[PDB]
Amino acid sequence: VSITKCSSDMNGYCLHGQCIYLVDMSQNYCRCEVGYTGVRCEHFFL
Repeated sequence: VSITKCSSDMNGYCLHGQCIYLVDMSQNYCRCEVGYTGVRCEHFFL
C-alpha cells in the first residue's frame, strides 16, 4: 500500500475517478468509478 494523490494541472486523463500516484511504479494511477465500461473512466455503459 504505497500511493499518493495528485496536484493541479494533473487531472487530464481520468474524468470519473480519484487521482493517485504509484511509488513502486512512478506513474499516474487514476481509479475509475466501479461501473464504467473502460479502464479510463470516460464513457458510462450503464
